[PDB]
Amino acid sequence: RRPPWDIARFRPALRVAKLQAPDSVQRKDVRSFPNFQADHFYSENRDMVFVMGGDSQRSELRFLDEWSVRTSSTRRMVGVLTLPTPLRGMKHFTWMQVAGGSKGKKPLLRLSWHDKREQDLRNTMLATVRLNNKSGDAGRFKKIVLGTRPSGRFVADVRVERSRLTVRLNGRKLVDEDVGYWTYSTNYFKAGVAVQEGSPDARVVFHGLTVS
Ligand SMILES: O=C(O)[C@H]1O[C@@H](O[C@H]2[C@H](O)[C@H](O)[C@H](O[C@H]3[C@H](O)[C@H](O)[C@H](O[C@H]4[C@H](O)[C@H](O)[C@H](O[C@H]5[C@H](O)[C@H](O)[C@H](O)O[C@@H]5C(=O)O)O[C@@H]4C(=O)O)O[C@@H]3C(=O)O)O[C@@H]2C(=O)O)[C@@H](O)[C@@H](O)[C@@H]1O
Repeated sequence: RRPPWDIARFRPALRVAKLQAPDSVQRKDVRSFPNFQADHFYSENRDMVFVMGGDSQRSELRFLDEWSVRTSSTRRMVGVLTLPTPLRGMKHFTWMQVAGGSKGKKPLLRLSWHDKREQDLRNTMLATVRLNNKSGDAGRFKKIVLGTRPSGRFVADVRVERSRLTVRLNGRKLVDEDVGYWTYSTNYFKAGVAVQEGSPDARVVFHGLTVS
């Protein structure tokens, strides 16, 4: 295992993100990558690997650029990645998002993996598009099934511009939504592993990741 920063094709994305993980694992969000590796963030097989367990706990890049949905310049994140079979006890983790930041509060989008959902689906991937930024019973969502977890790599490609949000998975446009009601100006991408519910370690393996 070696520092991810050793793999040059990860450097452009590393230069415009910081790595968030729990307070127990890191004093400060990581901003300097050369030489850095830990159990939660390392490179094996030339890939950049995030590993975290515990509900709410994350090992996730937080991209520093912040924008509104109305933006004329595309914001886009594309990842080539593998979700290895999760361990029994791992229920729900998020491997890409559009975070709503300080004004939005809640994520506009989460791309997540789930042991079980009903919409009876097992081992299934979800895009959740928030219809408002509200908590608990008051929140409204569009939940878009993304299908079964690929057993090997796949490509996820998230875009927003001019109030349109899309997500392509291996080229197929599975999410295509007007997000103009989401007026907040503090959105930004993240990628990695953020565990919603699960005690065992989840691991998310990136073969490439670029933002633009
Ligand atoms: O299945 C279900 O149970 C339901 O899921 C519902 O989606 C929920 C999720 O399950 C998660 O609870 C999700 O949690 C969000 C949380 O609501 C915030 O939006 C949070 O935002 C954190 C940011 O990502 C970022 O880390 C930010 O960093 C600050 C921080 O102060 C930090 O210390 C650092 O130093 O500096 C930064 C910064 O850089 O700005 O903190 C934000 C924070 O509030 O802590 O992100 C989590 C997350 O994991 O994404 O919320 C969603 C949701 O939509 O509410 C929903 O799908 C529902 O249908 C299901 O039934």
